[PDB]
Amino acid sequence: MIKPVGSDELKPLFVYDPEEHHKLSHEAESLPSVVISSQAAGNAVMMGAGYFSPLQGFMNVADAMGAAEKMTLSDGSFFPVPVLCLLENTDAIGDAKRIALRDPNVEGNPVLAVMDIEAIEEVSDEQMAVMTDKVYRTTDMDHIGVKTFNSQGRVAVSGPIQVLNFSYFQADFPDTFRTAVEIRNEIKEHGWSKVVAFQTRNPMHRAHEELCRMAMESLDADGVVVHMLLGKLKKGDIPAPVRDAAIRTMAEVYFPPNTVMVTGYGFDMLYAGPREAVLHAYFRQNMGATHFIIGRDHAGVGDYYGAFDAQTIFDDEVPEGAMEIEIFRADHTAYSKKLNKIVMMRDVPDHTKEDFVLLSGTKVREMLGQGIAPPPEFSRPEVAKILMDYYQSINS
Amino acid sequence: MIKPVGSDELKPLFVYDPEEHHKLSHEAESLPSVVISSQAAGNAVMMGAGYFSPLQGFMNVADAMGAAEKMTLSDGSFFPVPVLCLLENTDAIGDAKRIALRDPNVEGNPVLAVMDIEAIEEVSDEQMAVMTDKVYRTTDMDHIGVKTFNSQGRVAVSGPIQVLNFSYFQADFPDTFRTAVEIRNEIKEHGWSKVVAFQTRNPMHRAHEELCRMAMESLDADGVVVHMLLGKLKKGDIPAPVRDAAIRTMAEVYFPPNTVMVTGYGFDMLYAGPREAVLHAYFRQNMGATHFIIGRDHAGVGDYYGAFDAQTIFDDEVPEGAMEIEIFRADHTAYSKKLNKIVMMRDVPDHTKEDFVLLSGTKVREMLGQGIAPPPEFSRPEVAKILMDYYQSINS
Ligand SMILES: [Br-]
Ligand SMILES: [Br-]
Ligand SMILES: [Br-]
Ligand SMILES: [Br-]
Ligand SMILES: [Br-]
Ligand SMILES: [Br-]
Ligand SMILES: [Br-]
Ligand SMILES: [Br-]
Ligand SMILES: [Br-]
Ligand SMILES: [Br-]
Ligand SMILES: [Br-]
Ligand SMILES: [Br-]
Ligand SMILES: [Br-]
Ligand SMILES: [Br-]
Ligand SMILES: [Br-]
Ligand SMILES: [Br-]
Repeated sequence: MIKPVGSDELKPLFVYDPEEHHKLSHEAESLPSVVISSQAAGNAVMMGAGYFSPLQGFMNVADAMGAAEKMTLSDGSFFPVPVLCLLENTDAIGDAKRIALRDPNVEGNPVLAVMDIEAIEEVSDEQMAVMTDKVYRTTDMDHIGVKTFNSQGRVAVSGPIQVLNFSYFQADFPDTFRTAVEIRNEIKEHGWSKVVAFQTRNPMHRAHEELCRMAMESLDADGVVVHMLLGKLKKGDIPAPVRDAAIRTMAEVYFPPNTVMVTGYGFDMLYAGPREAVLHAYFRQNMGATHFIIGRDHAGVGDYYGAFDAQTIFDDEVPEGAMEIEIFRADHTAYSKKLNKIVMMRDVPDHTKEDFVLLSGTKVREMLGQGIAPPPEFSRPEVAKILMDYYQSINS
Repeated sequence: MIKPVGSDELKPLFVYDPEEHHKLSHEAESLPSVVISSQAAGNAVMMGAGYFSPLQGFMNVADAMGAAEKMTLSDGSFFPVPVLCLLENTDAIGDAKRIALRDPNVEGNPVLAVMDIEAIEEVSDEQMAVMTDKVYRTTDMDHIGVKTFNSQGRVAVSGPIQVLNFSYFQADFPDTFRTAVEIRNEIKEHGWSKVVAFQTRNPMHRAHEELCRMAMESLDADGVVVHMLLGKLKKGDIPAPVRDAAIRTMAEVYFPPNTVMVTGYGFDMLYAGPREAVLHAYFRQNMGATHFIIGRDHAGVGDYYGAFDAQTIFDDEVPEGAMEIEIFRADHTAYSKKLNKIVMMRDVPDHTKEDFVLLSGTKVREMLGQGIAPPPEFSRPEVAKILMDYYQSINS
């Protein structure tokens, strides 16, 4: 199968041996502890699940600066963004060098990981500014990711960690959450070799369903892994049970036998656009995908990034040979009146404007919300049923 | 796909809606609570995961007696064994009717479920005796399952429950544990229709590998679900990481593409032989299997059960039309010298004794433990490597 990034085998930090796991959980409860930031917690879950292989724990400032400035760590390995554990201070742990990291996102603040501290460093303004500007391509505090990065304090605690659980990401979504280790196992169980990954948080209307099918056909891929970013419900969001059902129904009814897996992972989105797209490729390679779809304004927010910047970063900023996964560059889809099917407009240079009909995901959901079925070119009835059954229970 | 037992859709008791899940977890921490038995905890996990669908919670004595005497509940539905929550007393909860059930198997005794108590009953000796004799077919306290059943107290607390997590079964085995809901989803993702399930706790040597392949061929099944019983490590047991690796390697190297899923579930084994075999068929139907393998002395212990009693119970004790799943009746395998392959001896009535070569799973493991490779007819090198690499790390 495709190799992991930077090693031959994945190096997850979750304690898979049950005896050692119980031992550590027991020791952890007696250790000095600190509640880390939601960002640091998601970083730990990704390392515990194998997504950030082969990282062994939280980076010191030299490695974080290297990831930010050159996507290169102090050992010369490739990694695209800093993976830090920033705190306001170290009051909570004083001089202890072995501590428990507690989860800010689960009531009671349970232990999430055990850490051996190798250094405690104060990040300077200059350094924080380089890490912010290089990753987010702006230092504007109105960019939510920039604000989040800069609202955790300046004390960087670095060293190796062992992870005890996958926070609320597995607890709340037991059927969807997967480690990179298990997605590789499932890809093999399916007998797939080339596999294209697609990230989504929204239910998939026909447009993204067709994008996945087009990419699978043009790449001659054996299957698609829909890899949902799992997280806390925000105002206006569609509840996961509904979103999950909508995507599973699309897979079950419209995809050929043995071509789609529906899964999820836990991390806090950076909204960093291009650099986050490189991170997305990195952990999709670790989970076993040979190809990853990146469309317009991938992982973006606001007006900070150019439409195709998250594709071109792979041509002009990612070091040569960094990864083995390939990018499938997507673009807007539409119904072609000439071909009577959904296409990416860029793939049919002979068409005219009047030859296409477009309906955005946003407009589709707006109609669904009013109990109106969009045209079949844009909405599958079985999927629409699920979403309208939901919307009518709250919009009536 | 095959329907669930007793309903058209599964009715798991896990709280899948995250908002309601957080609400209940929060309420639970303020409720009067009690640490239930390991048996009651496993019963709750099975109900939370959909395996015991459509049960809505713990049975009262009338339903438990009906399951024991006639595999039939007070509403006429089929269920083969009592699903009780027995306590020594109700001191811990007094007169509260809404309580939290805490887990005896996770340090700290975290909340596992919330329960609305509908009745509290004292089970009489006569009733305990009928439930023991009918399920275990012995009242001998030297039968470990009989002892366990009779060592939880006599106060039966009944009523509906909502389940908050899957105990240590998911926490310790995040990649293997599955709910019945997700195994159905994965079976569909694989595009399988007929599916044969096989339970094991031991790594699978060539004998059981070949049994699964024979059953898949004779049933024209699309795939096999290896469904491991997950649990705490006991003296002499092979650690799960090793066992899991041995089985995944067998699947990856020796099974055809897209024909095997490796999964697990959490429950405490009853060692009830025949009646437990009926329970195994019940929850395998709920997870989506159309066929379940039952070999000699399935789920037995000691000398309590006849070799094929766990097969014949389906002919003479299980009510007509109870379930839709079918049983694949297995028997001893051996290498046939005449056919130069592994066969079930019962399938080739023309052979003589000298025509077979047998090597038990126990003898295979004994050799592996000494660093000796059994013959290829009994041991796959890649699987043996995994097990010998393990044994040499502890037997040298
Ligand atoms: Br690996
Ligand atoms: Br944060
Ligand atoms: Br889920
Ligand atoms: Br290939
Ligand atoms: Br997304
Ligand atoms: Br949600
Ligand atoms: Br796009
Ligand atoms: Br839709
Ligand atoms: Br169902
Ligand atoms: Br027990
Ligand atoms: Br696991
Ligand atoms: Br069929
Ligand atoms: Br077993
Ligand atoms: Br173990
Ligand atoms: Br057998
Ligand atoms: Br073996």
